[PDB]
Amino acid sequence: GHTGKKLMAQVFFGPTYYQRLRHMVDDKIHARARGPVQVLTRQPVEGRSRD
DNA sequence: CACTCTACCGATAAGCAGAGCTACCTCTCGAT
Repeated sequence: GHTGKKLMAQVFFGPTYYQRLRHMVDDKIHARARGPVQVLTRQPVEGRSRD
């Protein structure tokens, strides 16, 4: 596509049935600087959903 | 001086109970 030149190799090409799986990156991405701690250990809490 | 007859510590298993069982991560759901 960049040059319009043919590819030296031919490409296996055609329809195939593909699935959209439940795993999406913006449901997983997570970062923590500081945030909440456990009352008993004062160590950071567990889980994306709790910071 | 040839006998048993019992108090020893070996060396046996011998039976047992418990101690342990990859790393990190996601989400939903129920009970207190």
